[PDB]
Amino acid sequence: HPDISVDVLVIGAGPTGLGAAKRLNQIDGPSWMIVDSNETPGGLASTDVTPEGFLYDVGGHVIFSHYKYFDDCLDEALPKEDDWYTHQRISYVRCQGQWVPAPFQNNISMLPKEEQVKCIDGMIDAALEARVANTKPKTFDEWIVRMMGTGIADLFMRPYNFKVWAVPTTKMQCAWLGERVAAPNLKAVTTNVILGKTAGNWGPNATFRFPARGGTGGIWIAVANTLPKEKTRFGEKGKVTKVNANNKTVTLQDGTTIGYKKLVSTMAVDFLAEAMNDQELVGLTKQLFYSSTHVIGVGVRGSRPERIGDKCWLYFPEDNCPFYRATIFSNYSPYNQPEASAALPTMQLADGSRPQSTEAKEGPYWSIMLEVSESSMKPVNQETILADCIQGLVNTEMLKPTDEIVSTYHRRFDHGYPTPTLEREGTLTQILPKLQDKDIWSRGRFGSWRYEVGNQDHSFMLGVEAVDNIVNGAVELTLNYPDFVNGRQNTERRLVDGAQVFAKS
Amino acid sequence: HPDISVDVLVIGAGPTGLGAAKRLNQIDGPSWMIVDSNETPGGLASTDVTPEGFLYDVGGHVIFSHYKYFDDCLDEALPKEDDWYTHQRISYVRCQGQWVPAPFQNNISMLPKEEQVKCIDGMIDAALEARVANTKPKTFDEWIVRMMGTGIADLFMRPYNFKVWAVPTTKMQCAWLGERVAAPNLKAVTTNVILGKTAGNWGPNATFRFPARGGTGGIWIAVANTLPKEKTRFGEKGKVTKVNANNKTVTLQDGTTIGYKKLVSTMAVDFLAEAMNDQELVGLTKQLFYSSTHVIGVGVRGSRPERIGDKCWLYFPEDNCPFYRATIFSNYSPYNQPEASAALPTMQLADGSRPQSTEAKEGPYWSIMLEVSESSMKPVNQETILADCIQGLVNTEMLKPTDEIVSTYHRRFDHGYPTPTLEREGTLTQILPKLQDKDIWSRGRFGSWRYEVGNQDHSFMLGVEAVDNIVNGAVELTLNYPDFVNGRQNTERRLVDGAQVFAKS
Amino acid sequence: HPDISVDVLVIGAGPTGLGAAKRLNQIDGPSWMIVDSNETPGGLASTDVTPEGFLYDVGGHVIFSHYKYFDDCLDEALPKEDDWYTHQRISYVRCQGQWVPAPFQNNISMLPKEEQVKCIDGMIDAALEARVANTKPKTFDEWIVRMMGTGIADLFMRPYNFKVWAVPTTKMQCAWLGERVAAPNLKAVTTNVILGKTAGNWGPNATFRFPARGGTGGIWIAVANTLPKEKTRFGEKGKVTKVNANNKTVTLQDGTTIGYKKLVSTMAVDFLAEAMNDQELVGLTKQLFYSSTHVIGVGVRGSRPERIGDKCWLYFPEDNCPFYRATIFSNYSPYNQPEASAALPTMQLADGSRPQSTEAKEGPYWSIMLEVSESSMKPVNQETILADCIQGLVNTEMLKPTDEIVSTYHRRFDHGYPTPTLEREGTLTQILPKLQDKDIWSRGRFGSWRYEVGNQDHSFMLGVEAVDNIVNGAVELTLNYPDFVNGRQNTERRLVDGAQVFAKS
Amino acid sequence: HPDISVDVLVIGAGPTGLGAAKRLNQIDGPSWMIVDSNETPGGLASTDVTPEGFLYDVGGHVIFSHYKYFDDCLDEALPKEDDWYTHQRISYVRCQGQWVPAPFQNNISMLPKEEQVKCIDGMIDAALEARVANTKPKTFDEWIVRMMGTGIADLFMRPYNFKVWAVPTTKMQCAWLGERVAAPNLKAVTTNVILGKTAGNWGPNATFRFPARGGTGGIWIAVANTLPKEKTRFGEKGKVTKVNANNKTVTLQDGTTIGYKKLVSTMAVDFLAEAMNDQELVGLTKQLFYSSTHVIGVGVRGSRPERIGDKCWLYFPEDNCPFYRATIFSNYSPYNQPEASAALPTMQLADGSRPQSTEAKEGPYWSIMLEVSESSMKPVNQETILADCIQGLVNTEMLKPTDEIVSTYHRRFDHGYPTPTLEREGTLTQILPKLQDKDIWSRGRFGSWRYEVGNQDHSFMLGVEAVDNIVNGAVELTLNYPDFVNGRQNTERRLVDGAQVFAKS
Repeated sequence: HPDISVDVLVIGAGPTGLGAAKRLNQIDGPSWMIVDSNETPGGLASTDVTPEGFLYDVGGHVIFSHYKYFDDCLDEALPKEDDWYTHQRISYVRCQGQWVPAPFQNNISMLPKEEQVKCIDGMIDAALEARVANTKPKTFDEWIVRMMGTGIADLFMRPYNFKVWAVPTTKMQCAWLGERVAAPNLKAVTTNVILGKTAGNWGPNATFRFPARGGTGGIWIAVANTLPKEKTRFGEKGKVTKVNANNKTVTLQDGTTIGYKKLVSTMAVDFLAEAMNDQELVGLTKQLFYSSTHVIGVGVRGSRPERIGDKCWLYFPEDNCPFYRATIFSNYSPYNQPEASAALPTMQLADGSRPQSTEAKEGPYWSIMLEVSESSMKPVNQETILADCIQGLVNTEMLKPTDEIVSTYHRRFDHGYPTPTLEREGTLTQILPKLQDKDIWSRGRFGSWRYEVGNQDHSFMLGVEAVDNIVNGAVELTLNYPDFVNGRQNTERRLVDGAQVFAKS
Repeated sequence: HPDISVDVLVIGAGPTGLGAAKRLNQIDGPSWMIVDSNETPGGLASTDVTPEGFLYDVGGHVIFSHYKYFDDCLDEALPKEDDWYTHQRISYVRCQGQWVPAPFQNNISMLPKEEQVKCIDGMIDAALEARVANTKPKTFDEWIVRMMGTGIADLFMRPYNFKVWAVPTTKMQCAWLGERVAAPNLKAVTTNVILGKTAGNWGPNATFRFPARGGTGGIWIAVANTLPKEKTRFGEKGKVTKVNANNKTVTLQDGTTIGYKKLVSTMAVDFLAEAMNDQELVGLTKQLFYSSTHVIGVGVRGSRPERIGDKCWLYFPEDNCPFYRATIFSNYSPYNQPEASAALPTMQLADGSRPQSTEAKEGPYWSIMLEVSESSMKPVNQETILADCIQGLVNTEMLKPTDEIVSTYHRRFDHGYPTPTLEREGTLTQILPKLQDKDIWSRGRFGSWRYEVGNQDHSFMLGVEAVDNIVNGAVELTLNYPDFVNGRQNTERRLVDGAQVFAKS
Repeated sequence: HPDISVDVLVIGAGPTGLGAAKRLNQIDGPSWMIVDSNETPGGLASTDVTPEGFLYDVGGHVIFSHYKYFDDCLDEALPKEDDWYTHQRISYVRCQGQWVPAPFQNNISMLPKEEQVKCIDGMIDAALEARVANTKPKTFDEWIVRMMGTGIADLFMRPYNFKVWAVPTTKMQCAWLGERVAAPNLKAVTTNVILGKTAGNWGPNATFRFPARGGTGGIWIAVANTLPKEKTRFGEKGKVTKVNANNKTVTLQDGTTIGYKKLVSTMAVDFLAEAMNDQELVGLTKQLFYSSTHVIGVGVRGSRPERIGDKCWLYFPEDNCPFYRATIFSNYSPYNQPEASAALPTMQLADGSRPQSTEAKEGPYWSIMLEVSESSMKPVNQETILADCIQGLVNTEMLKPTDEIVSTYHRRFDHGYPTPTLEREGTLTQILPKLQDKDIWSRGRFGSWRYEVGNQDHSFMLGVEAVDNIVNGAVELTLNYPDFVNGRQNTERRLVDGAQVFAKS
Repeated sequence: HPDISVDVLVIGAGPTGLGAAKRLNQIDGPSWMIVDSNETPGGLASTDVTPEGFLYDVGGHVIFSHYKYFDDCLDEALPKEDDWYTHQRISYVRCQGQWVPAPFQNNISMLPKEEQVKCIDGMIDAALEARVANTKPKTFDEWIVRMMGTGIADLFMRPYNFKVWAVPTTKMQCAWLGERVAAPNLKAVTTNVILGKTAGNWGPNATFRFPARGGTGGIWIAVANTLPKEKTRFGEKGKVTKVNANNKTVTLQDGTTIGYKKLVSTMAVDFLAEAMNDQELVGLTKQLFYSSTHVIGVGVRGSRPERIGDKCWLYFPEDNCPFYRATIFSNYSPYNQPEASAALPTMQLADGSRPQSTEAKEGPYWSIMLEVSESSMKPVNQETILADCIQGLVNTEMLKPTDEIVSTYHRRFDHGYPTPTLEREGTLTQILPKLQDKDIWSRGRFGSWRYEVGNQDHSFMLGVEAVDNIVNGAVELTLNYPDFVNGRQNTERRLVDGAQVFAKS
């Protein structure tokens, strides 16, 4: 008999786990418990801070919510107006010395006229081809060229996506992009070229909110805090080392054993196969493919430069910098960096030179957060990547050579992106149902490995819906039909459902 | 204060309401009650019997289930193996002296060769058009022609559907037919013609089950019996006469008032609007179109004739009979008609003449169930429709002139089919959200008026899902996404969910 | 017995008749003779002159030759280098205040951007339709819209062609435009728009040559002069009044009768039918359609204005002027108008004012030649057309209100354009075979009525090939296969053939 | 000074050369002369006879005339109605034990039904592809598959054309086949399959006429006989051994020298180059490809078998016989073989064995003419080809094993077919202009090497038109525009033209 017995055990306290925990707590029927090897919940949606006081998320994290349930839990966790800052979704592509507003193809009027000719000719070919197309594209690359034409594909989406996924576009599937037909909007693109028009895809109704304090990690600390503490085990005491699927028993690192009836596992599924000592499953999970994420943070002295402005996140297809995305993290919250009165010496200049004195000077400060991908097809020299990033900041005119850097941050995250390879679905259909038949719900960004439902809201809801399937026989819609949940407003499920209203009478 | 108060009131004890009640009963959370004006549950899924002992459903009723929950409840209600009979899904189209196996287009090799040429030529046009098509069809009629070509369309789907819907095919929408591309399988059709194939689309795979006793109606009597009797109110005592939406009160025939927090109404939504005395809603519901259904039943003396055989249901596009569909109802169960030793006189011969004797003679007996549609665009003379049907049976060679008729049956059902008109959705998206804002879930064949989710299993699950929305925040998939639920096996929701397992432990 | 007898008689000494005569003269086999009612040869390729010394062709006459034979005869007739002036084929379309270089669609960057957007959208539509086209266009109008798209059609080719043909574009055939597929060059059009580029379809190798003296009329006087004078009969003495097909006898106005074995008739085929007193042919030829041509000339004082420059001919789609084409005839040769020392009084200003002084002043002078069409669907007020043309010159900014007009010219030509109506070929293929059966070769712009082989070189060769068919059994390729002769340089037939070389030896 | 001087010299007295002779003789202008190394005119359109009295053409020779001029000369040469026999153009394809009427694809209803399905499926693919096609086929093979689909292509046109051309379909061009669109008549082909119908492409108005005596060779002997004898030189005395193009001198084998002004050469152009000792032209003409033709004749005892009947010529796609075509030559004329009264011994039985009796016996007799091709890509065993042919006749059921063979014939013609390779035109446009520059008109089947104008009538007119170009400046239409002359009735040029009529007056 194990030390502890619950109906439903949840492994992991990132968004997916916390989602399961929240729904279990709401339903208040089956017994449950949640464990995590980290003392601080949040997983990949956590936040670090440098010794100089600059915060960094695990890369650019912008919330877009497809679900009212997710909203409910965030509102409950951070109920005050001044718990949040609201920003428009402002983004650009760096290309040929220019900041080109998203969406890229609608804004190529910024490029030289000869580039415009190349871009439109390419898209004309794609339009005429789309007119007689009667097959869906098989790879990501085919999708891109059918959607954009050669010229435009080559300027942005092809080289950008290699820098992101650390595999060639030709190696990825394309179903994960949705059911929209791969064909260009020739008229829209040429109309903006003729008119000499730029138009970004944001405005007063395209916004996001970001926590006032603690970065993205502040959300999940606050959400976890609404759970009954005696049902959590966070830290070394909550680290899973063994999963005996046949016994329905989990062993923690300190020797604690937990018997369960149903298992919701949100750790990476390759890690779960190892913890299960299941050589068949280990074999299968090793066929999955993922990339690692290097997060680089740069803290900079000065009031925000005009060239930077209200920019939120930025894309970099070109090979004059190693990162694929930059985030002006200091724009998200004034508390992502020190106040202007805080004194800090200059660590280095952007040109790499190490400055005159050790004099601590005042602010204000601003902050850049960068992401570089790594995989077996794309190695990264960890010793030089910080310096290479900083030079990239100078090449892209984000920093002047003389800009003063007062803090740096670098951290490698092993599992960063679950890759939509051609082989992904074939491998998953061999893994997830096998786990299912042992009463294991493996779910999450790496729990079920599907990037298209891999955001904080998706993840949270994969946990919520797993519980709902376990308890109420609900359909796991986010897991099995990403196009369905991404194409609608999911308003039906709330943090207070009729069941709780009726019961409280 | 009302005579009775419940959390959830269900109006109607046809399949939809019984679905709602079964789910309420399983959850055993909020209090509830179900009412019906009829002492016998079942609605349009009920069964009548003639004084001579011939059973008739409300037209041809064949169950194809898309849901495990539905199967669960049927198994619970009729658990013995000999509660059911299994049959292959055998259907034909009557065309030009021929019984043509479904699907019609795959079996036109039974038609004269000159007409096969016309058909194939037409379908060749349709295939060539579909290759360059860049729009969806807008009407039922365009869908038919794109799928079949002109010639095949003119032989079956066009004239048949007018005889069913009692509106032209040009006046209906086609979204209700699902998302498959409107395009011909030219190779399948020509292959069968060239090979002279007459192959029906049924086998050991394609089966249905039918109750051993009581007709389709026996299913719903059995399901209803699993409900706690004291929470039911069936008969004149259960007739709703008034719905006060603003006070959330219902008033019955005898004067009983019932307060509710949430209402699930499965009566026809135009009757609901009148019962609400809501003038705006009355106006909107009068804009919905529907056809009435006449059910004619004929009991015949004799062992099953060879020409009839294992036939189950039959379509009639042609002009020599008033019915659109016939069912060999005596094939569905040997208890649908009297035993061989039962003695009955002959009422008439099929050509209308008087029998040589009025004495009672023994059987065996077989039985025919027919359907005739009625609408404002298509009157039906009640006084002659029985005789016209019987003449139809001679014209179609289902009966010889000499066949002895020992029982007849006719009944008119006012609300028969909810019509998928072009206007339907425009009207419905104004009705249902208004009822929704008053905590009224109007659901069912005429509760929500959508034929594509209008079968017994669909209806039952509309009730089930309305309750799941009310109590557990579930998405109403069957109501809002017909294509979704019809295109998959719906296995997650069971009559025993985790919720009940965990509680009983 | 008649007054004269020849093997081959040619009626008419325009380009077609002179072609017949040159070939007969070269062959020097059968006896022949040519007649015309005008003392001066040349027909519609003749030239008039005002009392003030301004020459005018019958509207814009620019030579492009498809034949080395035609070249030989022109070179023979005007053998000196200073008999000719060479120019680039410079043309523009007047549209919304602008002179738009031909071809129009390649130069719409000069229009407002909003209008460019509509043009390009229309041509995108046309390109996509062209990609799946499987039928030929049936009308001139369909051909135009399939080539340009709606927007560009409406700006130029639709309204311009009504002003030319004096019939709607929907009433004309399009086979006459040749075998090229009706499809747009979308890339060419969008490329020039994107580059803000203008580009005419002329250059150092896209030229024409014009006669130094006497205008186009000089060519045919010179050609005629190479014939044996006693085989010609020009003037009132050469006017044909009657043609007796059955006796093969022509009667002239002074009563002279001519016997022939074969007849080459280049008069308008509807005049020929009347001359034949053939009521059937009269009926048939009356079914043909043609428009009349008003030629208006304006002599202007002053050196060539900068705004005019090297412009040769000009198209006018718009409703602010009555002419469809303008020619800067003073650019074709310095001898088309008086020398600068010549003194002329000013007749009126361009705005209609009297001049300040009626004294004769010197030049230099320049000169504009205009064309206005007339038909039963488009009447022309003969009394006001000159003043209307001059007002039109101000509206289009060719003349300033102050410009001094010193000479005017107006002549109406009954048969100007033979119209490629839908009915043309149906009619012609009854007329020409009946004439052929009578040994009558009816050939020429109105002799055989096909505009696509209606230029000077075509006409000339129609007469040559008619002779060659009569004598040597040659195919009449220009007559029957316009696309053939227009699509190649016809080099085989020369003014000196092998027959004449071997003969002299 | 040479031994003889003429204006025009004609080398060769096959149909091309004789065409040039006949036209020069008609024109009666320049002096001329025609030479041939054979005493008997006709070239590849001549006829051999066996010692047993069986005639054989050089393979199947059936005349279809595109030209009135050709008809005139044939009529002149053989003016009596008993000089000719008329037959319907009856042909079949031998396929899977059956004689299938031409055209093959309209008659596949004769094949097994499963095979018909495969044929129709293939042609459906081809129809759907043709509907969106916007490129022209580049190879013979590509053309075939687009016209017929894969199934039908593999049954006949692909294997047949390899047996004919002795090169793969993938290595030949397809322009030579005309301008018709490469697309299937799906409706026609499926209609005949559905109706179970066969239909040949012959009847009362689809006939050919054949000479009563002397085989096809009798035409050209007779046509030659109408020429002035003194202007001809046929035999060893007329064999050309040297051409000196710079001297315009030809030397014959007996050392006679002829000077010319213009040369019409109808010998194979690769032989012409050698005779010119022009190393450059030799190099180029060696780039042309051609196949050799083996003619085999078999004379058979007995009246014409029922299985043979009215069959004229036959196609053999399959591997069980080496020949690609067979002609029932005894059907073309009763005088193509001995009369019944003629006594001949049996040489062998069709199974290859010795006859029972060696005694001469009577007829009647019939006769089969076979064609086998050969090239560097398809070698033929010359030593066994007769026996292999006769076994092929047994394999195809044209001959019974017991049939008695009374005469055999075999002859190899080195230059049999000028092959339409992909390279043909690139080479010819290097050859023909270079010869033209030297006043050499190289014309005819191997004179100018274009199979699409390589029949007797084409050849004859290539000679006629070359002369017409030389003397009257005519366009060489047959040479340069095969589609033009083949797509019309060429009626303008007659054996008596206007020139001769007017001269006789």
